[PDB]
Amino acid sequence: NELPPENAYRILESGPIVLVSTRGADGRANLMTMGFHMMMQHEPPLVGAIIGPWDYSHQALSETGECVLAVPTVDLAETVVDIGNCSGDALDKFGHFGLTPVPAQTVDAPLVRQCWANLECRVVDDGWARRYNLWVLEVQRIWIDTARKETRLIHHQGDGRFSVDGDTLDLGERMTKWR
Amino acid sequence: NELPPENAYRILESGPIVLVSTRGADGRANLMTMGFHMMMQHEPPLVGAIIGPWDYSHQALSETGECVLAVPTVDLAETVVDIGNCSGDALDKFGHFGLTPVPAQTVDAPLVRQCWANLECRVVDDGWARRYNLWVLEVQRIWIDTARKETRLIHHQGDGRFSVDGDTLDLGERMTKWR
Ligand SMILES: Cc1cc2nc3c(=O)[nH]c(=O)nc-3n(C[C@H](O)[C@H](O)[C@H](O)COP(=O)(O)O)c2cc1C
Ligand SMILES: Cc1cc2nc3c(=O)[nH]c(=O)nc-3n(C[C@H](O)[C@H](O)[C@H](O)COP(=O)(O)O)c2cc1C
Ligand code: NA
Ligand code: NA
Repeated sequence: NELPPENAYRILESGPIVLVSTRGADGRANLMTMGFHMMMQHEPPLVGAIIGPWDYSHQALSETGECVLAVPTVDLAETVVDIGNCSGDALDKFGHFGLTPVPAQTVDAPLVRQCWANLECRVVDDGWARRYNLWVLEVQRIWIDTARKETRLIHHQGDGRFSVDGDTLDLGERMTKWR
Repeated sequence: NELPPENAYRILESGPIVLVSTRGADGRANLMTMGFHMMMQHEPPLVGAIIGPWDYSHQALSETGECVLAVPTVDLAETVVDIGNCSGDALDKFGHFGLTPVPAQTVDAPLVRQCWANLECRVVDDGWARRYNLWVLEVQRIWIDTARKETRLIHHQGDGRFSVDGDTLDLGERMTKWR
């Protein structure tokens, strides 16, 4: 199922841990794990992402200007941590971790089938990439696995500790300024 | 209880909704609600924050270069939403909502007694404030209410819907790259 990209805040504002899927100029796919990210703007949908030169993935991001933010659920927690503790420079992470790359619509980086949400992104502003390792991304497309049985997101609290989403609390009726 | 400011990630990486406390040049305290933020750097501890001109609080941020990020818990959810739907141009929100200002150590913006964590911040880089309403903050001090019984954080999913923290996973043993 597809969501309009303006819906990005509804997926990312809450600060889930995410995977960043890339594909190098060489055609090889990779994954890394990212907890330093923000929504920047609702419409157009802009995301701020920290991806530094300590990541092999930084090369593909730099060179190609594309990625997919693949949003995992609680059942993938060990895979997500492990992805964040090894490098794709010499390991096939999709293969190793039993994840399935799926073609994206607007980018050459793959979607991750096992992730509940996949947000196709382009690098729109690299102005602060050198300064802060900050990349401004615009969400192009959003794909949701609406059939998925487990849908709880997890959030990194540092040091490999994660909160698992529990109760949902809907205070929409109080959002009088934001209709 | 005080934490070294380098600990900021352990508070903010998970993407809790936060209150932004300011004090204007005229001496009036205020609060606003913010969901568009991220950690940018562990050490020195840098935070990226979206605070736009639609917020009265933008004036104090510009004019004083100081704030406190006050991190609420689930028991404050309605108040957090309400704070985000009115303006301090014409209201004393601390008084109106029954929150208590406490003097900070390094800034003139107050801490919020009822919030679990309070991170004193200075604006270090306003280079992208006009561009994106983005402010780079450096955490100066961290205070934690270590006695508080309710400590579950809430995460905004947009439109006044929040996830409430559930269980914590501790996968620290797997953080082999990040000791
Ligand atoms: C939970 C967690 C969060 C992470 N957050 C970030 C991040 O925000 N930015 C970043 O550049 N690296 C982050 N990392 C580190 C990268 O995921 C890690 O360096 C990874 O091994 C890079 O893979 P690569 O070399 O294949 O690109 C994180 C790791 C973990 C486990
Ligand atoms: C849950 C929620 C999240 C919000 N996130 C942001 C944000 O990230 N940045 C922002 O500038 N305003 C945000 N707002 C809007 C401000 O909180 C709102 O405009 C507030 O009335 C400003 O108060 P002030 O005029 O006293 O500064 C948010 C509001 C709510 C309720
Ligand atoms: Na292409
Ligand atoms: Na965030």
